[PDB]
Amino acid sequence: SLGAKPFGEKKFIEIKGRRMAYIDEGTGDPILFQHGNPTSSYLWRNIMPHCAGLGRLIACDLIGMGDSDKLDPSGPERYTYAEHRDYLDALWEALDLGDRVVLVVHDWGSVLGFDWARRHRERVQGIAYMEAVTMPLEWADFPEQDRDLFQAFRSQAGEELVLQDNVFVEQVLPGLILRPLSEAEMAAYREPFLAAGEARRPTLSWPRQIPIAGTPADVVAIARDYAGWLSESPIPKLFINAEPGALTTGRIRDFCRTWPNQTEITVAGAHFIQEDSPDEIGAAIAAFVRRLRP
Ligand SMILES: [Ca+2]
Ligand SMILES: [Cl-]
Ligand SMILES: [Cl-]
Repeated sequence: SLGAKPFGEKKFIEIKGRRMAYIDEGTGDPILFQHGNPTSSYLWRNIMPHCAGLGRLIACDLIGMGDSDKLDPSGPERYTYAEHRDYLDALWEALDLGDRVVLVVHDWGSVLGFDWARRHRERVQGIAYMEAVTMPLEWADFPEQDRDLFQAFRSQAGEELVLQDNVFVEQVLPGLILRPLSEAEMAAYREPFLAAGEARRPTLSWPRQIPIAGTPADVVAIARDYAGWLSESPIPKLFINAEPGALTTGRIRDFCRTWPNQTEITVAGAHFIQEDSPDEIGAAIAAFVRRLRP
């Protein structure tokens, strides 16, 4: 069902001298849910219950997000993809995930997750993905309505929009969900970002890291790498397509639809489709996992 209640209890672990928060419920092989910008583990709260008893249900808060510590000192050079990956790699190592992991990814969680999967292919039992960066992007991949704003994030105007005015949390997020969010839902999304300034840095550093039109070169290469790999990997995949969708449409959906050993369903949603179709998404992931774990 829907609802504003978080799933399970937030746990904390020290990683590289910082505290990171995560959900870890149940026993067995992990089903690892990874949020992106500007969300947290909370994004998965109505989806994870569908996987009850099918494995160890894990959802991590990226550094500087959710209940994870902020980086100190924060600035325009902090919260790059490389920095997030260092923290997330270390967190996933510390969680003792074993060698039959199911990944469930979205947004930046998909860049992180696809990259991790490429680097740890022997430990990956299945990949479920939605509204994901399937390959390096181009401006024409962005819906016409969102293109200008993301361009503005990647300019000097970004600090005012995001650090001062919290545009990613307050405008982009609700603007890419079809149903109206409740007071409690927006309160949960707002919470890590209540204060103006550096507290909000992760939500600006992220759009500045998106691999678009060849920049930044490091993230482009990482996505080119996992794009080639995923297009050839026989690892079972679940592609949750969205209507109207937002990111994973047109060219980049044409591309991910070439990936082998892949099941597809379509659900209602724009970008943050977890808020529109959590039961359809959860049911599909649960069925995928059941087939992977007979
Ligand atoms: Ca909306
Ligand atoms: Cl095992
Ligand atoms: Cl972003």
